[PDB]
Amino acid sequence: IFKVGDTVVYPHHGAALVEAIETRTIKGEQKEYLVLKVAQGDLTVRVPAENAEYVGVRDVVGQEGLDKVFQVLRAPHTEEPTNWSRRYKANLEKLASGDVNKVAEVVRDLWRRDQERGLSAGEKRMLAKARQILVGELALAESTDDAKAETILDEVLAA
DNA sequence: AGGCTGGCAGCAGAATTTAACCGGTGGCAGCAGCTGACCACAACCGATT
Repeated sequence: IFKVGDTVVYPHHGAALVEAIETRTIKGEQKEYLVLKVAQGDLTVRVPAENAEYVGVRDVVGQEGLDKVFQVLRAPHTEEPTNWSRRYKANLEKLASGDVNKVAEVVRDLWRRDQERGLSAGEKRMLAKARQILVGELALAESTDDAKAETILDEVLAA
């Protein structure tokens, strides 16, 4: 499926350019690896081509995905558990899934709650992580000028 | 049939992994609103030599 030069999305790290395809040997068989150059912390990720779907690597979403995530990002009736730990584990396991809709849900919930009160060290760190990978995936989805994409996200969040 | 005493050997002391809400209360700290006494410059007196 994957080709050299494709821009795929890794689950917990956001965008990833597939820059080469290695052919390393483990247990005497040439399981080909693909190397991904993510840029969040400048790490090179190597995965087999077989377990790409098992680890859940995923192509970027289309314009139906864009209107779907904007539709879910502008939606009310988002009642949350009042317990701080329950809420934290809930949106952490939403963030770790790798779905654009779930990441947009986490950034809209924490954005409205930060606009309300301003939460915490851990939740501001989580909102920064989630919003930066959502901005990176959006800029990958439309080739649309990083930090101007941030202004786009701020505008569609503030509405 | 057992037992309690002799060297005997070993040991101790002394010297030179992760965080966050929520309630509620006492202390702080600053500031008009009186002060209520303090301070003072100046002027006005009470006999008295």
